[PDB]
Parts: sequence; C-alpha cells; structure tokens
Amino acid sequence: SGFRKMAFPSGKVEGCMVQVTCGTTTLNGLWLDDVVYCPRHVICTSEDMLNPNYEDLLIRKSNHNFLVQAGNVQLRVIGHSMQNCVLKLKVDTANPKTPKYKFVRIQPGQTFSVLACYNGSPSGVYQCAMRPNFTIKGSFLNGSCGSVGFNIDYDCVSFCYMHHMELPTGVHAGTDLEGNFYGPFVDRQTAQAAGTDTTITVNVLAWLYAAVINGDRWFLNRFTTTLNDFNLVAMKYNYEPLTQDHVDILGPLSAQTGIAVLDMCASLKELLQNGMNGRTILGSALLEDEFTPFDVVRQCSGVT
Amino acid sequence: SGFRKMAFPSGKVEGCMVQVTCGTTTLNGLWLDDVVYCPRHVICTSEDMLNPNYEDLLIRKSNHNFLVQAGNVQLRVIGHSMQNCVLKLKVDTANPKTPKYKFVRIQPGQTFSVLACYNGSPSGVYQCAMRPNFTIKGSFLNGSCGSVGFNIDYDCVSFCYMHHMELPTGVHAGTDLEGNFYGPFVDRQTAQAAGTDTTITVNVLAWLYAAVINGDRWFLNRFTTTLNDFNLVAMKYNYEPLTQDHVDILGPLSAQTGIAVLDMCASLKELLQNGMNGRTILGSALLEDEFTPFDVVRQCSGVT
Ligand SMILES: *C(=N)[C@H](C[C@@H]1CCNC1=O)NC(=O)[C@H](CC(C)C)NC(=O)c1ccc(-c2ccc(OC)nc2)cc1
Ligand SMILES: *C(=N)[C@H](C[C@@H]1CCNC1=O)NC(=O)[C@H](CC(C)C)NC(=O)c1ccc(-c2ccc(OC)nc2)cc1
Repeated sequence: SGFRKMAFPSGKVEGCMVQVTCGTTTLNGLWLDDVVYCPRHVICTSEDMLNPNYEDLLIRKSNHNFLVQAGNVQLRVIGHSMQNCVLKLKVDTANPKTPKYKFVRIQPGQTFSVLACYNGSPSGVYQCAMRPNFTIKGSFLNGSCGSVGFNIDYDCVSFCYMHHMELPTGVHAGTDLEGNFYGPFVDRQTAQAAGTDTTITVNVLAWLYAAVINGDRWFLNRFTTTLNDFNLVAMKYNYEPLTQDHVDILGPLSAQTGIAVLDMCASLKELLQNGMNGRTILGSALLEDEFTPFDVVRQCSGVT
Repeated sequence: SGFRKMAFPSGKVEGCMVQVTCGTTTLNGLWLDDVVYCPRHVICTSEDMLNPNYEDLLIRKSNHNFLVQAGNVQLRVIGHSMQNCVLKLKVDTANPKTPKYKFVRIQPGQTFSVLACYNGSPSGVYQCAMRPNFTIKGSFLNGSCGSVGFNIDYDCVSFCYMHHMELPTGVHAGTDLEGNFYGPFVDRQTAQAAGTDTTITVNVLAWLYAAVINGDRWFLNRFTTTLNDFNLVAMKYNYEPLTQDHVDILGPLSAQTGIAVLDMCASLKELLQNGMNGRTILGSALLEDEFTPFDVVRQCSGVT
C-alpha cells in the first residue's frame, strides 16, 4: 500500500462538541455526561487576557452568564467550578451521544487526532504529535479554543488535549482534560517561550521502517553502529537519545522487516551526516518524526 | 495560525459504511437510502480477477449470495444490478442515518477526504488530491475496497470516489459513484499504466499564498514574469500550464495578500530554477500541490 498521515474517525467526538458563550467571548466545549468542559479564559474580555485573576473573574460570574448551545438547543447550566485551567459546567441534561471515554495525559512523542471546531461545529480533522517541548504544530484560528485532541481504542475515546493558545513562534499549547497545561505555559496574553524542540528519534526510526515496508529502500545500507555510538551522534544533530525501552517498542517492527534496530540507526546516522542528496523517502525530502511505532503498525495492519 | 493537511469530519460518512460479503470476498459498501453501493469485483474469486467476465459472473449470483451487514445487523438484499464497475444492491431497509448527499465527478487537481474502511468499519481519514493522470496517493490495504472519498458543503455530502485497485507504481485508482473509472483503468488484475504525472500549478501557487499568510516569506522576491514566460518555464519543469481561468480562481487570494498572481509566478519560477537551498516552506522541503485555492481559503477562514 501507501503511507499517509491518518486521523481517527471523528464521529463520536463530533457529537460532544458544543458552543459555550460567556459575555462576548465564544469558544467550543466538550459535552460528556452532564458536564461541559471548556477553557477557563472564556470569562475573559479582551483586556483581562493581558493579566487575568481567574479567581476574581469567575467569582463575578453566575450560572446564567454561561450560554451552552448543542446545535440550536440551549443547555441549562446548574453548576460551575474551575479545575486548574479548565472550567467545568454542570448541565441538567446528560449527553445522549456520550461514548465510552477516558481522560489521559499523553507523553512527549505520542500522537493524537485534532478535531478543529468553531462555534461548537466541527470544521476538520488532522493528526498532531506532542513535541518534546510540549507544544504542537496545528492549525487554530480565532474561536478554535476548546477543540480537543483524542485517540480511539476500538470503542473508547481517550481525550488527551484541549487547545488554549498560540505561542509567538506560531506553535500551539494546551491542557489535558483536567486543566493542567502541557509544558510551562499559562493562559495569559504574555510573551511565553517554549524550550528547544528536539527530534523524536524513536518516531523517525518507525517512519523509516514504514518506508522499507512500502518499497523505499535506497537509504538501506549494511553498516552497523552501537546504541552508544548512535546516541552521541544523535545529540550532535538535535535528536532524542535512544534507550533500551525505545528499542523494545520498535521490536515488532524489527522482527517483521528483518532489519535489526542497530542497523536502522546506522542508516539514520548516515542520512543525518550525509544528507539526502535531493532524494525522497515516502514522498518527503525531510525525516518525519510525527509517526509513533504504534501508528506504523496501525496503518500496516488496518486496526479498524 | 498554522497550515496543515485537513480532512473533513467523517461523522456522516461513518453511518453509511456497511460490510458486503459475496462468497469468500469481503469489502466495504455505501448504504444510502435503500441502496448499497460497492465495487463489482466482490463477485470475483482469486482466479477470476486475472480475466473476469462480470456479465457472466454476476449472472450466476442471486440476491441471497450477497451478505450485507450494518454492524451486527444483517440487511436483506431484494434486488441487484451492475452499473459500469459499481454493483448496486437494493435492500428492504432505508438507512436512517442517510445525510443529504450528491454524486459528483471531480476534476484533476481537486481534493477530497478519504475514509479508509475495513470490514465495513471506519479505520482512519486523510485528504487526497486527484492527480492529473487520474490516480491518487492513498493508503489502502487488502479489504479497503469500497472505501469512499467525499467533500462536505455544510450539511451536504458530495461523494466522488470509490477505491477499487492499486497500480504497479503503488498509486491507487478508483471510480465515481456511478461506476465510471477515473482514467484509463479497468477492474482486472493486469499490468496497467498511468500517464506521466504532472504538478498541479494552481495548487502550488495557492500553497505559496498560504505560506505568505502564515509568515513564511523568504521566497518572496519582487521579480515579475508574463503568464506566457511562466508557462514555457513550467512546461520544462513538468508543471500544468496556467490559464486565465486558473488566475481567476487565485483572485480572492491575490486581493487579500496584496501579491499579484504574476509576481507569485515569478517567485515560483525562481524556486523551480534555483531550488530551495535546504530551506523549508511551511515545514516542507518540497513544493506541495495537494492544496486547492478553495482548501486554503477554507483553512484561512474556518468554514465550520
Ligand atoms: C482561542 N479561541 C484562541 C486561539 C488562539 C488565537 C488564534 N490562534 C490560536 O491558537 N486563544 C487565545 O486567544 C488565547 C487566550 C488566552 C487568554 C489563553 N491567547 C493566545 O492564543 C495568544 C497569547 C499570546 C500571544 C503573543 C505572541 C507574541 C508576543 O510577543 C511579545 N506576545 C504574545 C499570542 C496568542
Ligand atoms: C480491495 N480490497 C483491493 C485493494 C487493493 C489491494 C491492496 N491495496 C489496494 O489498493 N483491490 C484489489 O484487490 C483489486 C481487485 C481487482 C479485481 C480490481 N486489484 C488490485 O488492487 C491490483 C491489481 C493489479 C496489480 C498488479 C501490479 C503489478 C503488476 O505487474 C505486472 N501486475 C499487476 C496490483 C493490484
């Protein structure tokens, strides 16, 4: 077959997207059971975002100051509370389209599907990876806040991300479904910096395994390299260091293609030191790191 | 914001995917109203695919030889007919989740979202462009046949593609929802060739307009070029020729960024003649042509 960046089917997540309005600010919310989740900066006007005291701002707000809309139907808010940077709205109606769901906190290097929403209506879907500096490279316009990232395990939806803000470099930052920010960011219109972003090495190796599976084999040498010799070279080229845990995740991929992981590191070492010389790998002139080993096995088996 | 490859929300299409079994072959079908659509080679065994006579093969089949499954529920087939390369199954139950839909035949250069399915169950979603040689670059394993490509206009689903086969070069080919193949292909396990694939120039220019919008402006020169001088250079580098119709589609993008289309062609002319010198545009070391002018305005406005 081929290899493409693939997002999970967004059907179950679509039924949980609602519109949350507080004053003039409007963003998206997540309606699960009788609770609506949305970023807390919806209670902010344009001037509070520079330096907000969310404790004093939410104290002035009552239940009727929150307008929740599921389509053209208004939900009655009967309770509200603030958990970290996420504001929780209790409603009088349980969402009938609630799927089996979990609240998880992903780790750097893992991927998830993003459902970009505006005014509580789905607009598109794309796949995103959690960078080592806890940022993401998405597409988020005004009002996209409250859009959620998720994974799907057959019938269970693992919500893991909520969009909150954009950084000066154009990358995006957000929280989990418990309100805790990924990284050292705060929901305030101020100059915030992300760390030096590095390359997810275990994801590059998984992507190269997908290349060999699909036909692209010109980069395959027969040179070899120790796990330590590759790690010192990977640090020069701004790559995450490879641990034995990382080599075990690439195990199923190693035993299937007949390519030992240590030999895969040697081909990657040469590609990093000698460049690509204008060639392409899976239709790309750069080394992709947004494919986890799980994503490759996902696409090479059709988990459906 | 940022710029990403974005697929339409697959919620409405998910409710129309069923499993179609005939003998030992199993693929996916599209259940709209009381009709199920699926590729006709489901009536083929492994040996007929080399040289099938679908007229004689379907004549031996009756209604009860077709097993249609919507989840764990069996649909009763009460009628069947063959329209070009698509086999149509009339069922006794109208799909309650049928959205407002149309059957369209897209043109080369236009894009659509692909919902990859296996055994009638959705697996993932990604965006695909119709190459000038009427092929697509997707991800399709065994049993993925019957997966459909579609566009969404607010509440209307425009079905336009159905997957049928893979070519020797690894690219994929299929039909519209009327059974007519895109290109000069036939549903038979034989050596088939696609034409020389060329680059969709109007899509590259739209992608460069999205780059200027998002910050990437290093490629912006102030050189100029006539529509004819660019077309003769575009033919050397295997690019589609630009017509006045193409310049009109880039109009809204031209009047918004203050960059005339003729100046955009000059910057593209230099990028084609002088390379990229190791730089990147929107995080890519190649010129992307899978973004139509409509897709760029779609993402720069949030059509939702
Ligand atoms: C939510 N609807 C919106 C989505 C943002 C806006 C457009 N694209 C996005 O990703 N989020 C916001 O408006 C939030 C609201 C705060 C209260 C959390 N803020 C930002 O997204 C944001 C903050 C700061 C800056 C910024 C950039 C450079 C700079 O230089 C000194 N200073 C500040 C940008 C955006
Ligand atoms: C449908 N489930 C399946 C999807 C294909 C298989 C795996 N990936 C895909 O995209 N489609 C098929 O099995 C169809 C069935 C026919 C009857 C339409 N066939 C092919 O996909 C197919 C035909 C021919 C060749 C081929 C390649 C090289 C070659 O060299 C001489 N000769 C033939 C490959 C695949």
